[PDB]
Amino acid sequence: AGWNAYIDNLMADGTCQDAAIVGYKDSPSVWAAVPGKTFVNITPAEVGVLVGKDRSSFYVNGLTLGGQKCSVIRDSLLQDGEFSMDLRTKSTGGAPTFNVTVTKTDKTLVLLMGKEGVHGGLINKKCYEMASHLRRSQY
Repeated sequence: AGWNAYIDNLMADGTCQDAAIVGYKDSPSVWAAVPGKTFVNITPAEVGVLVGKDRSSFYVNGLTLGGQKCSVIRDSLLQDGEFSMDLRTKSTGGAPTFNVTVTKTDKTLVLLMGKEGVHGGLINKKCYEMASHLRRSQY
């Protein structure tokens, strides 16, 4: 229970603008997310591509999250030991882009979006440590 406690901890810092806990087994569904941002609008279809079997279109054509186009920098989502994916939002005309980290647990996908100017490595680190925390409650 209490999936918002993980959202709140993730947000307490101020360095992040969006977070969400999405279950991807059988019928994907967002379990917790920041209201009004963009992860709260992820769809089972997108979740399907994330955990998906076809990963070639990644480095080259990207993917989306809550309808927001993204680019893939690293994908160790299914690879063990890491279980995380690092993306960068896709912007045009010099708009600021953001670092996103997706981390996979036993039952969920933990997603995190940083604010302008926050290193990825920091978004990754916090996402990874939150998924590690969850895997312990076997979730």
